[PDB]
Amino acid sequence: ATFEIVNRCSYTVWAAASKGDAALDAGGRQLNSGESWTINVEPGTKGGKIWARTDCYFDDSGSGICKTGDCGGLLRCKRFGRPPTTLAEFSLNQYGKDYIDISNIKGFNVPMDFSPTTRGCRGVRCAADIVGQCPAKLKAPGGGCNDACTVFQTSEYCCTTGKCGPTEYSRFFKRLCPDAFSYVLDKPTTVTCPGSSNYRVTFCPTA
Repeated sequence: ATFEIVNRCSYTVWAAASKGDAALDAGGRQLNSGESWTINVEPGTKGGKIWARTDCYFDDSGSGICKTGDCGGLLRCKRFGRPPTTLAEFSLNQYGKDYIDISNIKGFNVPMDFSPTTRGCRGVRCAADIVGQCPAKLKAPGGGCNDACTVFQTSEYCCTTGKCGPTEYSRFFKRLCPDAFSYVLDKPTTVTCPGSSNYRVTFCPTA
């Protein structure tokens, strides 16, 4: 499957694509404002994620640091990124279907639209000003709005036992972005697409 990753933000982001134990395609790239990066993701990939990283420095070997979404200091991510990260999540070719979502379970850094470019399903978006409205206790100094599990490390926020309810903090994310996951047991906002669909991920879609 093809994913076209587009930075419509006025600022540079460093896109990342991983399935947690391996890079997808090259794993990461700088995207200046307006730039597009097309990657190929192998059919059957389960548990892939795409995210943006902000305020990065990398040396000529591809090592450095980002203030949001850092994946172990690498430009080309093999692992998932440090919160806060708005996440585009997908599993492809699962018994003939693709499944996609946006998640705020690991916080929010950059607004995002995640849409198919082929027929048969709808896209999802989270584009509200979550960082500007972020509760004081969740604000990340490096930028972004952390989830409550990252900040407080309780079984209720992290859903450690598989039982948890919505919280004041999850409701904050859900009010601003109803079509993204706000906690682990949120009513699913997953979209089912035909197997082998193609997609576009757009950062700052309303910019």
